[PDB]
Amino acid sequence: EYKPRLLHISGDKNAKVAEVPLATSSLNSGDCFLLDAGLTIYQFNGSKSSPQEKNKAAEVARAIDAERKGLPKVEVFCETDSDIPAEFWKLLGG
Repeated sequence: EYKPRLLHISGDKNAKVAEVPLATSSLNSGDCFLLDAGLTIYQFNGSKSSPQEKNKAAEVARAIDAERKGLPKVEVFCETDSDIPAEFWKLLGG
């Protein structure tokens, strides 16, 4: 059971990213987010944010891209409206 993991990419103007506990409700729409689930991963990026988390997140997905070589499945998208596909929200929130 893979341990889902909640990586967060954001910080208004002080962009800061870091590991985080599960958080569907405490998520932060607008900034870029990354949940890791065994082999699959959803960089739930938030379109309400910008190049801060976006860059930081692209950097995080990057390091993970070089670590796993894309072996695992990833889904990145800095989306906002309807930014809640039951799949990811369910995986970590449902």
